[PDB]
Amino acid sequence: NADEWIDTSKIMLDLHIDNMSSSDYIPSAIDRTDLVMVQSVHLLRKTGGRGLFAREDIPKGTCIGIYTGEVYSEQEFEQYLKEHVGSDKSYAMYVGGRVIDAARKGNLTRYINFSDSQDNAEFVETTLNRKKVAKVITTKNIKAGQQLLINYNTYEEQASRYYYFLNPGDGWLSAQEFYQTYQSQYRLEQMPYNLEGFDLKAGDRVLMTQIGRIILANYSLAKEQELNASDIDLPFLKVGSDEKILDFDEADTFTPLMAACYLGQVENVKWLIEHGANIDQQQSHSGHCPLSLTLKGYSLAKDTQKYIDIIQLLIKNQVNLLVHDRSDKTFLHNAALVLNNLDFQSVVKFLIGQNPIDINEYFTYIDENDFDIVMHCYNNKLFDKALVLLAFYPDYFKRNYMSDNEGHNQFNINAFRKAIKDFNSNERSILLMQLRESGLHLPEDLLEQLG
Ligand SMILES: Nc1ncnc2c1ncn2[C@@H]1O[C@H](CSCC[C@H](N)C(=O)O)[C@@H](O)[C@H]1O
Ligand SMILES: [K+]
Repeated sequence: NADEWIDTSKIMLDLHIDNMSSSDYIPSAIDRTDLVMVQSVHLLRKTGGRGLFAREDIPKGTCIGIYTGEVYSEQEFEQYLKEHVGSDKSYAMYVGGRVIDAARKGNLTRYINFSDSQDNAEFVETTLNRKKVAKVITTKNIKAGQQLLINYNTYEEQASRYYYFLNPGDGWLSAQEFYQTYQSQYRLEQMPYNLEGFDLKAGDRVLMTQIGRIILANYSLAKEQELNASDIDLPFLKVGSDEKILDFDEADTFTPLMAACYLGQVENVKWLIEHGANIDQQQSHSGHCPLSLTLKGYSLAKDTQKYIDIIQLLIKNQVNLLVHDRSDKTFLHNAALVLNNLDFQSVVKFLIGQNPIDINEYFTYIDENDFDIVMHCYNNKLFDKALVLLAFYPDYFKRNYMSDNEGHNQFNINAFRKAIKDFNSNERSILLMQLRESGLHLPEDLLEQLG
């Protein structure tokens, strides 16, 4: 037997996997156990969650391994779920008409946690002994010690409503251990003003870096010499009433860039971005990021222009506009709600000017009500912003209602009808006027189906 030459006990000892029997670890020949390691994810400690981390720098496009597991046909797997109380699909990979369930048996790939806006790796179909399987390939350069994150390419309402928003920087250390490790970069300070956008009142104790203190004082980073860009994304660490640090799962931290965005410090935002701040960083519980926090600051401000400028900076630096809150609203969703008509138009114009490859990507994300951004505008009666979106992307109806996928087309017709179900005669005639506008070239039959 050839498996007698495979020592999975040593594989797991080398990877730091401590919650699998050796007879349940299923290696593949392309597994790069030299490049990765399994560790606890401190954020997930209350469920003993683990993750897969880079043991060294990994170049973009490197193969990590094969998603191994127990093999079922689709029918067999449904029968399994039906017969095994408490089993679920958390580890089930649907590929090639088969199901590869890594819930009980598998390899290192079973430890990669989820993100759809900060994934640095992806599942891709490959061939193995003439059958289709899933392999993991990095989609960005990974720095040693960062967690690998991957999009599961499925919808799970429980996921959007209960998962944490994981970052590549979320590791095995607690907030206490992180502070101890980098103590010389932190100083304890008292908040001198309220800051509801991060749930801080005047007088709260917070551990801050020099960069963070500069942001909170409203000083300019560019005027400072001897700034240590290493801790640019090291977080503000809140300190509890018992004078102990709040752990990562007890309170969201934030970065200097998050704060600069919320506060509208345009030049500081530019400086932070140019010095490598993760413009896609997300707070663990809330999901708030530079984009959402800029929108928040805009909602609470007399000077809205600096926030529009910050959104412009972010978009110029390839910020991920497909990030979404817990209701699966993307940035365009929520910006439709927060920005006035002129500013919403200006931001869509910025995005236009970045010349996105697939504009339709922005129009295929649906929120918890199954509304894409156009349906969303209409359901909130933002006729002007709906027209702005239609002018941005005239092909919207063509590509999402008259595609070659009749299932998708009908789902979208039904979702559009749902979005407008509460219109009165006046709103319906305004909508029909917009839709009959020459530029969309909507066929009469689709118009019938829409109203
Ligand atoms: N972003 C996230 N926040 C919280 N839990 C997550 C998560 N991403 C993945 N998970 C957990 O991990 C499961 C996928 S298997 C991923 C490995 C798992 N964390 C483990 O230690 O075995 C999900 O069903 C969910 O329970
Ligand atoms: K403010």
